[PDB]
Amino acid sequence: RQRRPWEPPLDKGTVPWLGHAMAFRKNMFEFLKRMRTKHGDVFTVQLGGQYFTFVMDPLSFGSILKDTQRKLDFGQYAKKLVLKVFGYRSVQGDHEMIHSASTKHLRGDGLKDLNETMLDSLSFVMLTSKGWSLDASCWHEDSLFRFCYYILFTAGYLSLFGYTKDKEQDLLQAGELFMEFRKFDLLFPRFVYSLLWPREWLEVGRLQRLFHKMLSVSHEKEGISNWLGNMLQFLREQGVPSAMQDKFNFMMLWASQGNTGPTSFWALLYLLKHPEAIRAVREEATQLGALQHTPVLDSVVEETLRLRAAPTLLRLVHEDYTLKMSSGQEYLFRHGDILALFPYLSVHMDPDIHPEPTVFKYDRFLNPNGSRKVDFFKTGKKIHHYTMPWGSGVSICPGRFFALSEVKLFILLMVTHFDLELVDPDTPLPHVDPQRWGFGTMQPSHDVRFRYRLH
Ligand code: HEM
Ligand SMILES: Clc1ccc([C@@H](Cn2ccnc2)OCc2ccsc2Cl)c(Cl)c1
Ligand SMILES: [K+]
Repeated sequence: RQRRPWEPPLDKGTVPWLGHAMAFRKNMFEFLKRMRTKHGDVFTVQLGGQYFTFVMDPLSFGSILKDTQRKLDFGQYAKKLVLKVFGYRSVQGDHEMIHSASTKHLRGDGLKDLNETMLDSLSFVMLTSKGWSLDASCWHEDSLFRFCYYILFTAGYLSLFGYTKDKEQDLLQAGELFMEFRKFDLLFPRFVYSLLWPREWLEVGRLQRLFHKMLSVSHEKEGISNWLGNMLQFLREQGVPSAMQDKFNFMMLWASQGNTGPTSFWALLYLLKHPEAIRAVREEATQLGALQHTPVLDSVVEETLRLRAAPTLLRLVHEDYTLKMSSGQEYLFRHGDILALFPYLSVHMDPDIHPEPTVFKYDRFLNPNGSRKVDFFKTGKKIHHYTMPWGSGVSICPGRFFALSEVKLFILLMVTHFDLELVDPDTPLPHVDPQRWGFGTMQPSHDVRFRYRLH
């Protein structure tokens, strides 16, 4: 590839025939930081087979996301990724099925019917696996990350993929599945990057075949979410075999449980590390369908996602795309190239939009009167895209409302019915594990111990 004057700069790396794959996969966040300062806001690099063009100017996010014409497509790239990782082969129309099923059953009425079960399942799991002793004041030490993740995963799994007659048995396997899910989740970025030791490729194979069987469409379950059954109806109706339906189910299990848990971890952890904040939500909590009446919690969860939701927004260009920068410069993107945004660096951590951006400020999105603050600026200019945990366009997360009910209910239940303390409130928060930069909600570099007991 030879660059044309009208294209953005093309950086081939100091050592050519190697590129930036090594520095990119190691710490994507730091790699893009260096590139922004070196080439400015728009630059192109080769990763894997593809050529990627990054746009770091938040002001230009406007036209790109409102793809007025038909030029950018998220699904053409995503289907390649899920094929490698889950072996699911996209069929004509499944992209629209998912969104229809989601708008219909993960929003409005579908969502409240579902939220009622999620609450039921989250209460049952907390109580049953709580841990007990003959002494009623006994503290119980656990690991906060594994704790939150196991809770959201079990309740999420049972609310979506169905429960059975024996509700204790459900929990037991749900926990057994969790352990194996966590093993798959941990290898996932390196799987996407093919940076696995030969033994690890086998583990990913075993985990695949394992979930395929547990979630198999032949396997007695009652009351599965309308979201899932609606989607399998489409698949069976288009002649999708059952084996491929099993691969579909595993992909949706990972999609629906992959971030909700880790996001709960950071929120509760930020709340424990800021007495100011945990009291505001506890008090809001004390005083059914009240999830829409928690402005304080709402802002605690936006701020958490601002600090720990670091996805990449990828679009394949299938017709030559022309981007005009606020500056006054035009840039041409070739069809076949991957358009990429990293709103974490461009938006979340921009000090002009969010002063002291690396600081958890539970009230960051609250107006002095407690109303919702939706007015943010970069040097006088209004930024409609001030937080971007879900993305935008026709590919914005169709489960973001469920995820939010999921996380909000967990927090409320925890801060209400439990005494919480960090084993070591003096040590610094774990930093993001850099190997997952760009894949959704970040995960801690190391777990933190915490103790809990009832009131
Ligand atoms: C904190 C939790 C979550 C976060 C941070 C998150 C974030 C995201 C992001 C950034 C995207 C890509 C947006 C884009 O490319 O424009 C996405 C897409 C998607 N999300 Fe989520 N998500 C979460 C939870 C969930 C849940 C619970 C589900 C299902 C129940 C789900 C299902 C999906 C699906 C199927 C897509 C595919 C995009 C498409 O429809 O083309 N996500 N999510
Ligand atoms: Cl089926 C599916 C739907 C969305 C995704 C999101 C992550 N996610 C998962 C669940 N909710 C959000 O992918 C973002 C992303 C990061 C690097 S490449 C790439 Cl795509 C995936 Cl991985 C599979
Ligand atoms: K898809």
